[PDB]
Amino acid sequence: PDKDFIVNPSDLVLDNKAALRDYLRQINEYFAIIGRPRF
Repeated sequence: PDKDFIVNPSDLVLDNKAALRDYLRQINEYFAIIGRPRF
């Protein structure tokens, strides 16, 4: 077993919730343009 998280952990860790996490990874790269959180 070389890899660790090749978007297919034999379905033994969070069935449906892959992209949902990416949404959080891009959430910041979505508001940074329209107006990154800052005052």
